[PDB]
Amino acid sequence: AMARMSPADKRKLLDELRSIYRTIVLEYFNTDAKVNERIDEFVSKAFFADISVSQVLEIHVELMDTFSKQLKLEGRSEDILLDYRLTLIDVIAHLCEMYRRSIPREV
Amino acid sequence: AMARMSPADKRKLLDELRSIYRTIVLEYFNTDAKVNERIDEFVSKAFFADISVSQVLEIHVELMDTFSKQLKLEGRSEDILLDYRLTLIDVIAHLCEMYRRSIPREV
Repeated sequence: AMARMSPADKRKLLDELRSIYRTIVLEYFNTDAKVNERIDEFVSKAFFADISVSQVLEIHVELMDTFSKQLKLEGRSEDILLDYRLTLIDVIAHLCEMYRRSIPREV
Repeated sequence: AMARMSPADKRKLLDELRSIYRTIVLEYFNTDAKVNERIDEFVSKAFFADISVSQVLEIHVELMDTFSKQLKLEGRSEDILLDYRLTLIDVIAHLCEMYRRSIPREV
């Protein structure tokens, strides 16, 4: 009746990436956490949801923004959050690595 | 006689990327500079030289390192160099965007 599809679905798709991504930064420096499986869902959803690199960039900005408010409460040193840039670059670099592997030389 | 091929060639290939990349950060915030043509050579060489994202990351580190010594002499505020992270993420994000376009749905 009120069929509300719209790009919102993709948004929800991003929301998950947000939580999933969050798990990466959370388990990125983990010891035995299966981030790969985590990164896979991210790399897969991004590739699955025909997502653009810019999208992840924003989720990063938003995430980095979120963690910013966190560190403040953690009375730590955004230094950790200041190093997350590597993760962001690593995340996109990861899914991108998958793009390359999906190239069957069209020649 | 002394045929010295070795991966050095790829290194030279990187050296160029270094200068080309350098032009990006130089013309990135340009006004009418044809960075696209510049970014194209980079995105093309990287894709051409079957280069990995990590490689560009290092060239970035090295470059960001180089510019670091520069700013010091420029008596400015590494702030500019501190914003180059966007370029690095943009550079790889650019070539990666090309990877995606090179995907003829294998399905």
